[PDB]
Amino acid sequence: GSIQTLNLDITKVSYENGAPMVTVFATNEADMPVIGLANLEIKKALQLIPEGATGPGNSANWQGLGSSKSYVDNKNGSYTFKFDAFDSNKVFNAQLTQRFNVVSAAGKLADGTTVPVAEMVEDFDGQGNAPQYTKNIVSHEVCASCHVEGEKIYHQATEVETCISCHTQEFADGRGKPHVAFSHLIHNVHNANKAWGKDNKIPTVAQNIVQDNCQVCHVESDMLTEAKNWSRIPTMEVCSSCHVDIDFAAGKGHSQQLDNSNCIACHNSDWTAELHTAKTTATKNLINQYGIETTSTINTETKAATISVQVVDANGTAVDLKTILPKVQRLEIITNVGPNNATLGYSGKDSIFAIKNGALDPKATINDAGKLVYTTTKDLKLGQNGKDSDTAFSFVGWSMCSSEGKFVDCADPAFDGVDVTKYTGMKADLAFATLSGKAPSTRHVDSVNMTACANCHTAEFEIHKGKQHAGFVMTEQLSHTQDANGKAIVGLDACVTCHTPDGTYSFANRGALELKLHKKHVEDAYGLIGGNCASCHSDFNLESFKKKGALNTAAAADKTGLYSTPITATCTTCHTVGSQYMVHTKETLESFGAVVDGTKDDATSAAQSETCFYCHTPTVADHTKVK
Ligand code: HEC
Ligand code: HEC
Ligand code: HEC
Ligand code: HEC
Ligand code: HEC
Ligand code: HEC
Ligand code: HEC
Ligand code: HEC
Ligand code: HEC
Ligand code: HEC
Ligand SMILES: [Ca+2]
Ligand SMILES: [Ca+2]
Ligand SMILES: [Ca+2]
Ligand SMILES: [Ca+2]
Ligand SMILES: [Ca+2]
Repeated sequence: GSIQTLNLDITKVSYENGAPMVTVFATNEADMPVIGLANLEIKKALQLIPEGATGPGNSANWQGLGSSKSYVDNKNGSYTFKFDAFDSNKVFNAQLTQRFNVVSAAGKLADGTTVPVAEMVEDFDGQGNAPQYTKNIVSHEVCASCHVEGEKIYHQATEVETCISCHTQEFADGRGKPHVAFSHLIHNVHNANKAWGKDNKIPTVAQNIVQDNCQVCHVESDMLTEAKNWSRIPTMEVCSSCHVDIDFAAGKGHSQQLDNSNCIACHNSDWTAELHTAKTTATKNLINQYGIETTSTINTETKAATISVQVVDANGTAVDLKTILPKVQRLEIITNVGPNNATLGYSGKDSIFAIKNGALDPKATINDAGKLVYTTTKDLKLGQNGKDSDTAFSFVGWSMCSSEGKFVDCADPAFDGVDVTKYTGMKADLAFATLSGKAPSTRHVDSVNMTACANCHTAEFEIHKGKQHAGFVMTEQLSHTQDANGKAIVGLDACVTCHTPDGTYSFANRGALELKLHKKHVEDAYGLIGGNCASCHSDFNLESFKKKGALNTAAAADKTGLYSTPITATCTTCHTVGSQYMVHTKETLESFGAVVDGTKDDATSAAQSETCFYCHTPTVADHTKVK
């Protein structure tokens, strides 16, 4: 017995007896009543002191009225709370909006049915009718873009409204700690200008992900009538969470301000909203000014691929590349072979910077039709490794020089790409070609896609922008299939051009794409992801292992490559053999057909000999499932 989702509604609030009597209705994912909840609670009862009541320009705030774990299970899905000690500070005011924060802890019903955590708030007027005014600024869904939904965020609770209901202005005042008011704390813990906590944690990682982008949490919504408060209510308490060097009382770094009465007179909402979003808006506008459309063909006699790139404008209209060439900062073409199991490796891939800082490489030209044309020079080895190897696949990344939201000429031929404020990575593309002339093979893209990456990195993620690459922006330009609803899938299959079964530049980095995203995020994003495979995966494509060969998993002492059979390679990125994270010894893994950090020849010969999926039946919901 398992409940997938526990829904909670406050269906009745009655003050006929003084202390409100509060009824909660609980249903499962099929809208059936849930009877026997043992850990239901009113975590907080609050009422809303309105905007400006504590002083001109001051925020609305939640005043505390108590809590209750005293309830009767009415045996029909409803539960009725009473308060043994309502409003112990005697501040109740029926003219104020009243809020109740209700939580149900994860656990089991008596019959043993598992029940997940549930949290909610609901607002009322002082007689239990609908409220007359609210403080609805954000909703819990924004946090779930980056923090695993249903798991605690730092501590105490899983939904932001529960945090807000405890981390109130009253709470902070009572502790003498302004910074623990939630509207200060929330920005503090994602911004690196000052540390937080007794251990003085500098939020370097949070800063690098959030980048002070107000729109990842402050989102327009008809559901949230105070959503524009992030620009409409400037206060020293909130604005100082990132602006940590101003002393408004002493007038250092800013004119003296003794209260919040005049902030809005100067910091008008238009300005605050615009200035904090200007650069991401400008960059997004530049990215969407141009596109590219790429084709590739194989010469059947020379077996080389010729890649042709058509620049287009925002409407899809052709743009002769000669007209914008002086502003093209880089354009790179990387070609590998065998999209389901790349065959050329990292050293054997074809790659060129066809353009650098306005200059065409001698190996690339612009034809009379205005297209860039380049022909591969490395041995593509087409058709030498089975049918999949009939297909070459080419990844095109490019960037354009830019300053303050405008494209500009690349005036410096030697510009090294380190200063990312001087250029914009643009929409990348992917082109297939076959030696036979038959339709190309393509890699599966049905298990991970860019929408998941964009939840944390935004859709404008300029992947690898810097000294080494132009920056790959991933979009429907390189989509070649749709999901069951007809939405174009933006895959990461182009990344395999470099993230090959042989690894990347070193054999020691688990560079194969099947390994690399796991390695980076289990090492550096575990606080956000943990074992939550759904953070990237809609499914696992276990059938894809039948198209895989050996995967590079280590470097030998002499720096040559060591390889594993592909399921073992994929699981061991997070489950290192010989570590506390892997119960199977090397010997046992070999008894299941695996090769573990052996030669490419041995791992290749044994690549379809692994018996792991006889026992293991992983799903995204539970990847640990075994028979
Ligand atoms: C992606 C753009 C995020 C959004 C949206 C939210 N959070 Fe966040 N948060 C993010 C990162 C990358 C980090 C650093 C993690 C690390 O391991 O260093 C954080 C950190 C926090 C913290 C600090 C404590 C911690 O768990 O590390 C808190 C308290 C926190 N985040 C809360 C939080 C809330 C309530 C959000 C919705 C309003 C929210 N975050 C959104 C990334 C992102
Ligand atoms: C009361 C029922 C709480 C709930 C709900 C939430 N938090 Fe909390 N938090 C609470 C206390 C008593 C404290 C210690 C405050 C102090 O005096 O130092 C905290 C502290 C934090 C912090 C540390 C802030 C800092 O040191 O600057 C963070 C980052 C934090 N809490 C986050 C947080 C989140 C994200 C919550 C909702 C998921 C949340 N808290 C709820 C009490 C309560
Ligand atoms: C998620 C990690 C956030 C980011 C990024 C930014 N804000 Fe935020 N803000 C967030 C929360 C959860 C809250 C509390 C809402 C509540 O109901 O209490 C806030 C609050 C503010 C406020 C206070 C508004 C008020 O009525 O007093 C302001 C002025 C504000 N936030 C501004 C702001 C700006 C300018 C940001 C980008 C630079 C920004 N926030 C980012 C969550 C997050
Ligand atoms: C962290 C999430 C922030 C919060 C909260 C607030 N601001 Fe901010 N501010 C932040 C950044 C990253 C920047 C630089 C933006 C850029 O692209 O250059 C700013 C900048 C300003 C400025 C202009 C700079 C100056 O020297 O004056 C102003 C006037 C400003 N911010 C005001 C402001 C107000 C009024 C805030 C509370 C509503 C506020 N900031 C919060 C980051 C963050
Ligand atoms: C008019 C007399 C103002 C009053 C009243 C308030 N602010 Fe201000 N502020 C004002 C200016 C002209 C600037 C510089 C703008 C620029 O782009 O250079 C600022 C700056 C700030 C900042 C940013 C600080 C920084 O990043 O260096 C913040 C966060 C800020 N101001 C907040 C703020 C608050 C909270 C106010 C009321 C207490 C307030 N300002 C009043 C002009 C004026
Ligand atoms: C939130 C749960 C994330 C998901 C979903 C994705 N990524 Fe991620 N990524 C995340 C964090 C916290 C970090 C560490 C950042 C730091 O400052 O240490 C990363 C790191 C990367 C990087 C490194 C480059 C960088 O800009 O930091 C890359 C190239 C990267 N992530 C790619 C990526 C891909 C392709 C994703 C979809 C499969 C993806 N990320 C999802 C957080 C999260
Ligand atoms: C060759 C031109 C590459 C392309 C195309 C892609 N990546 Fe890459 N990546 C490349 C190298 C040489 C390295 C360093 C060595 C290593 O294997 O770690 C990387 C690294 C990463 C990482 C690790 C974190 C980091 O260094 O940024 C990640 C998460 C990563 N690469 C992801 C990634 C994605 C999602 C790609 C397609 C959009 C992609 N890379 C393409 C070289 C090349
Ligand atoms: C984003 C940071 C990821 C998280 C979190 C997890 N996985 Fe993943 N996985 C990711 C990528 C980019 C790929 C490569 C896709 C490709 O084209 O090669 C994979 C691949 C797998 C596979 C192979 C089968 C497939 O669907 O392609 C497996 C079996 C797999 N991943 C398992 C897995 C598990 C069990 C995770 C939770 C512990 C998990 N992944 C998280 C990206 C990310
Ligand atoms: C990182 C992206 C992982 C990948 C790839 C795989 N697993 Fe995993 N696994 C991961 C975590 C973070 C955890 C939880 C560890 C904890 O104690 O919290 C697990 C756990 C398991 C388990 C259960 C633990 C045990 O001792 O058996 C199993 C059975 C398991 N994982 C299997 C498994 C398989 C078969 C994988 C390849 C298909 C695989 N995991 C990949 C993280 C990651
Ligand atoms: C049945 C005889 C199995 C075979 C065949 C394979 N595995 Fe297994 N595995 C099995 C069990 C009973 C467990 C423990 C489950 C638990 O919840 O305790 C595991 C565990 C793993 C793990 C997690 C290890 C850990 O977290 O310490 C991994 C990563 C794993 N197994 C991988 C794996 C591989 C790669 C296999 C084929 C070579 C394989 N298993 C086969 C049972 C069985
Ligand atoms: Ca209701
Ligand atoms: Ca909820
Ligand atoms: Ca901080
Ligand atoms: Ca295309
Ligand atoms: Ca077999």
